[PDB]
Amino acid sequence: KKYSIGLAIGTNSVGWAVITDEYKVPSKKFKVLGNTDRHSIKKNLIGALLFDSGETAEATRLKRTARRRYTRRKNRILYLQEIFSNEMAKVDDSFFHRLEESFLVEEDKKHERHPIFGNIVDEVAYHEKYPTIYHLRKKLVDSTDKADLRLIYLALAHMIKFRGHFLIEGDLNPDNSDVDKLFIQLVQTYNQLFEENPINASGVDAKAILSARLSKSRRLENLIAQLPGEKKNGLFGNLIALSLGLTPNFKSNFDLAEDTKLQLSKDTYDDDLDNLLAQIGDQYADLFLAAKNLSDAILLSDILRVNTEITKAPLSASMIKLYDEHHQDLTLLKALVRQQLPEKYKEIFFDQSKNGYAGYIDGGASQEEFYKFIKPILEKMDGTEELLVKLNREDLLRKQRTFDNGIIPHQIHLGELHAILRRQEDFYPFLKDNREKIEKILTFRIPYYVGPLARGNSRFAWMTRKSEETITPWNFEKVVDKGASAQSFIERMTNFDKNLPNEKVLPKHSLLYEYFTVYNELTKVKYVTEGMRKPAFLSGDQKKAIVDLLFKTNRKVTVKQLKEDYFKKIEEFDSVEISGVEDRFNASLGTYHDLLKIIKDKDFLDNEENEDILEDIVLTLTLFEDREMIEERLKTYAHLFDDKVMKQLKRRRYTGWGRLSRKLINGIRDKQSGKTILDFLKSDGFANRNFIQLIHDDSLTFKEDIQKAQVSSLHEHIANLAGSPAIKKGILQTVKVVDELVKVMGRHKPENIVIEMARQKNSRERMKRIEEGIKELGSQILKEHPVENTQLQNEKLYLYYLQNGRDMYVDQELDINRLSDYDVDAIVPQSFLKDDSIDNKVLTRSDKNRGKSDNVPSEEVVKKMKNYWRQLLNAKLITQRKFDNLTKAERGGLSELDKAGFIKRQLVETRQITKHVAQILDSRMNTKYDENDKLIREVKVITLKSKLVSDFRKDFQFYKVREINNYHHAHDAYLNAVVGTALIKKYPKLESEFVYGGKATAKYFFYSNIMNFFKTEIKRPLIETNGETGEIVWDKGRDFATVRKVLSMPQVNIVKKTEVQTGGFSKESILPKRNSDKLIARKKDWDPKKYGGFDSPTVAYSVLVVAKVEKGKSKKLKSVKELLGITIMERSSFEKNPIDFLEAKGYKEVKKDLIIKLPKYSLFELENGRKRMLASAGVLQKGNELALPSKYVNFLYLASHYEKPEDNEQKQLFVEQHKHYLDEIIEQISEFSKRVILADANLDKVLSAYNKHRDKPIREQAENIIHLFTLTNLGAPAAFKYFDTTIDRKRYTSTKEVLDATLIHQSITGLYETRIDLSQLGG
RNA sequence: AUAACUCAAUUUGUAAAAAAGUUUUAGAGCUAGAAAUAGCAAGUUAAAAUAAGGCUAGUCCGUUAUCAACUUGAAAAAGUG
DNA sequence: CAATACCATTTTTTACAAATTGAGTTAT
DNA sequence: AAATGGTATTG
Repeated sequence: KKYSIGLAIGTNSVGWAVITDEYKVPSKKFKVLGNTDRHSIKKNLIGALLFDSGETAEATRLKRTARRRYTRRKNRILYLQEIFSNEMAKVDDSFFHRLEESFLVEEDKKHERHPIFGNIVDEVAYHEKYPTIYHLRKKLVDSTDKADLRLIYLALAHMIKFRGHFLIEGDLNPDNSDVDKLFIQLVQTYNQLFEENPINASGVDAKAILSARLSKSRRLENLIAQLPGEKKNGLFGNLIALSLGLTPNFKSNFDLAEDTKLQLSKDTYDDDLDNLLAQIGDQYADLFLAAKNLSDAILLSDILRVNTEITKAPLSASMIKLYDEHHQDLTLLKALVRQQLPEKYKEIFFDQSKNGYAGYIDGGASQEEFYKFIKPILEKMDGTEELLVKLNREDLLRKQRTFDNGIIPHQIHLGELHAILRRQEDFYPFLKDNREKIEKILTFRIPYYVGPLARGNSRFAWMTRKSEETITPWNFEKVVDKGASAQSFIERMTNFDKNLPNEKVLPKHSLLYEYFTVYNELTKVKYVTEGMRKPAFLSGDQKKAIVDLLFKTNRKVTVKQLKEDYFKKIEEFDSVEISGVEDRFNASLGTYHDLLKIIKDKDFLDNEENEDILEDIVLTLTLFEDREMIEERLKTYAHLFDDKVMKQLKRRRYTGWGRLSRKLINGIRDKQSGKTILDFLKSDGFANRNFIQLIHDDSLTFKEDIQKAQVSSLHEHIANLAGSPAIKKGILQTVKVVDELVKVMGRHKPENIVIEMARQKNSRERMKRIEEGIKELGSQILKEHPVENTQLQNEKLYLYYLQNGRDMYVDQELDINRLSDYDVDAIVPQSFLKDDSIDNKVLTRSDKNRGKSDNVPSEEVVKKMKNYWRQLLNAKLITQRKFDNLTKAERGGLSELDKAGFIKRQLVETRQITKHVAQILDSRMNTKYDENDKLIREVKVITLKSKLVSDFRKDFQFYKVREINNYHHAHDAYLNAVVGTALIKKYPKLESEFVYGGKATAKYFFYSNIMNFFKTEIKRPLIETNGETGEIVWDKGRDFATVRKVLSMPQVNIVKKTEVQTGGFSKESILPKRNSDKLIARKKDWDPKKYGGFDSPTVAYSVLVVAKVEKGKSKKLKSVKELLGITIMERSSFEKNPIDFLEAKGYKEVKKDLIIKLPKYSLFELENGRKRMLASAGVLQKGNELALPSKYVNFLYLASHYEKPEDNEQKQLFVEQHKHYLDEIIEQISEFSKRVILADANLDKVLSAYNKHRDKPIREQAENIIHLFTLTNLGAPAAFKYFDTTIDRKRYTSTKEVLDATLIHQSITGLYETRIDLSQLGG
């Protein structure tokens, strides 16, 4: 009867195995359904499910969000055309019709092909008069002359259409009138205070140097160069840093506590300056007044590059300069190339294919790809003197529309938009009467806290309407309830009190929430002086004066402060030792301080009779981020407060939510005492009970009242876990294999389920962290050893850069060409912890400079190096986590208790996800209750870490070569079943730690050697028993034997999950027109032979048609049987009317009741047990698994790594003994590949390659056999090298063979099969 | 194994915005030549599209999750060896 | 037909909630 | 960011 289940949960596989008492995996006979002459079959009960990874929702979200951007922009232009409609009709009554149809070829147009003026003469004139839209924008803001309404419309729409960013708050004037003189206010203002060291400002080029071709950061160097006697990381260089945008550590300058860096563009600034002027005197905020005064003019000096005075359109103006420069520079290049390099000319100005000018303009070639091409050419030429300097500044042959217009803020565009409207309203009454409407089209933007402006049909939407009626930029305030919405943007995402679940958690920053937080910490602090028997609790009256005096005076109260400023100065205990708070209090009344600073009244804060209000001010400050919406919900408390203080309060924003409600903390009462949880926290006699205590104390009513308030699908339940969708698929799927396994085993539940789980992109992150770290350190190491951002994947190199080219342990400089000669020491060593992240890795010359292997780095090191570790800590070149580990010896080091914990954790799974799995399964298997009404545990769910079985394999030579076939997942699921059951059969003490439901040295010893009852020598006999019960746990002579024979089994149930494909319709590339029945219409009317489209759709699923097709002039019907791929785009109509779809496709008399859905991976058996999986309507995949014998597996293992004590003779010799296992392994690929692969050319190439490399080492030949298994791997064909010969993939490019094959429909285990012969369907 | 707090790092989900890219058209190409073709002149800008589309008609929705077969269900999901 | 080869939309900002891992304090 | 099905070209 009795059996167990093993599972191995991955992202692309669940391995499963069924085992019985003797660790044997049984075999059974299962029915075989459908129409073959096979009615049944034998199956070993070991297998795996394979699947393509499930995916994150992000891609889908990003496309959705852009979709909405598109439909909104379209409506901006529509809002504008509607305003223009009635007056544009009088000037030219088809203008908007022939913008709408500009894209159509001349023969699909209703109107004249010339869009603006609807005739050629006037259109040619327009373009030579205004080469760029920028020429026209400028003209229309500067000229006073009445303008063509069409030329007005075009300037407004292009400002409204490409309208720049919403990242600066509020209004904006261009003042670059005095970058010369705004700077020269700063130097007399600083030269008034620092009269000792007066900066020699002759104002030599303040205008130029800040605001030059090259960067901001660089240009500071170039000003402090033309000022003599001045550190650039010094007070005048610090002010100028800020004036640009860079942040300086500013600490040095004034002798202060912490690194103090501002950016004058952050909103954080207003307040942050005053944090510093509180130190140095409000008598030097005129050094940060003359700072903004130049910071204004310089903000925009990278875009705008025209002295504004001479234009109100400095953006369009600059653009015109880029053009004019582009014209003058090009005409020069065209002279030079023709006097100096005539041969090349053609290539550079005609041949698009190459990245010359033609390639830049009419080819597909980047501003960058261009520059690269012609740097070679420009300098093999004595004329490019001033023209090559332009290339390096990136100022050469610039377009106006480019990657770097990212920076233009919407206010700039609004500047010119507003200007034009001021001009032409003087002549167009409707522009006067709609100036504000039109501007609101450019300006309005739905708030992130409002989301889609839906009406009952967006599962994304939360917005409320004060009124049903259409929302427009102009009626949004009056129709959207912005507060209701601003609130539910948050409330729909925030927790309910897990204890009182109809209650919403308080703001993290609520005054009440912070009170609860200290009293909980403070209630379990205890103290001692001499003359006291025991240490006592703090009392009620004691906690109050500590709260009243220290907590409401300092943000942080340090333990020093509690000792000195309390026990000495009130309690008169000159020496007091205290337990429960270790350096400073975790808890703090941060909100009491932030408020009393701004509100300025302790008598109001401390007054209990106005609590509800203060709780509604912090709720208003936490919910909302829109300083305006705050003000509106804060205005009702304007009687109670000073006007100067709403100024402060409105800005006092807060962020974060608690885990507990007001009702719990301070509403709900103990029946007896009538006292709230916070009441007990404030005073609880001599018991001083915690939060967690009061909640579990049967003498109190909290325990049962929480029991009262507590309340009550699978598919749903799994998708609500916190893990990667990729793991959440493996999760669901395993539950489904376990449900099927329980059925094959006759509804009988298992004795046990043993689960276990596994553990350019990160090349930009690293270089971005490397730059910012050194840029912060001010190190010249990237000047001295420049690096792309793709070699920093070499962990030795990356660590070298993350350590500023220094040894992490000794304070030597690290030679960057001797990383070969150097070591990567784990901080917490490998012995204790399996972390391979950079958080535990450290590059040193030798690893022995940490000191002793058997602990954290020496105290020696920790005190010598610490200073430099914090340099890297501030730099973000290490984490607080890394830094804490590195230093641990100074806080005692790795305690024998820590060490045990680290070897226990090598064996017991912590991961919260794997626990949920174990729980899901436990709660799913164990559903019955006994007479007394307690849950009967039929099934035991045992959680193992991978390391156990990985060891076990390495320890009794059950080696896995992952690349041989998909069997290893099933193998691990078996080994997890046996090692699982065997471990709790020997040690029922360990069900505590694996089943769901001097002290350190011993524990440590036990765990280190736990798995020894499998070994014979460390002494121990063949037969192993439980001491107490005397069960059998391992017939060591006979039981490994059964493991061998299970792993040697060739018939393992592999199943690839068949999957209807979903996602994007096709490749996204909008291809040019060609005559080709592959191009796909981007819109109904856009015939792609004229307009281009898409070429490369995804088949959602293939379908088997048996029908007839017309043939010849005659239309004489002929019978067809083939696959038609149904495209993702086609699918919904195919499904709507299966016939009318296929009939419209060509097919006739389509036999409706023979159509078969064949999603991707649908499996087919041909001849010789050769099988193929569908990849598409036209492409097959390798369907067979190659079942290499055990003996060859292990030989390939040991061979591949000869880099492996006295056992390395016996293991290393086996290899040289069985050199002829190679020929025998090659022959076994050949028999296989000849029978099922059918790649005649590729087998010939591997055969030759092999025979050609036979005089090479046994190691080098095993590394490369291990490559050949790609030839034979289940799945899509793929390339691989045998040594230096590549064998490109032999693909399956027709599905015709499967139409007469056997379709095999598999259950999820693959044990239940329906088999269809397609030879019996085709008429 | 669990709770609250503190700090750091991570991952998941949502909303609002921006800049390019690509596509067709418009920006009279000239001269010599029967033509092939040659010489030359030009180039930087715009419009419109950006999943086909869909009804629920919103400034909404349209790429995630879920899916052997048979029987039963709109479905979810149950039954079946 | 087979062998062969080339191709795949990209970047950027702001606002927010949750869970999880792991170094601490207090506990059931 | 591969990997692998769409696509075209060619032998």
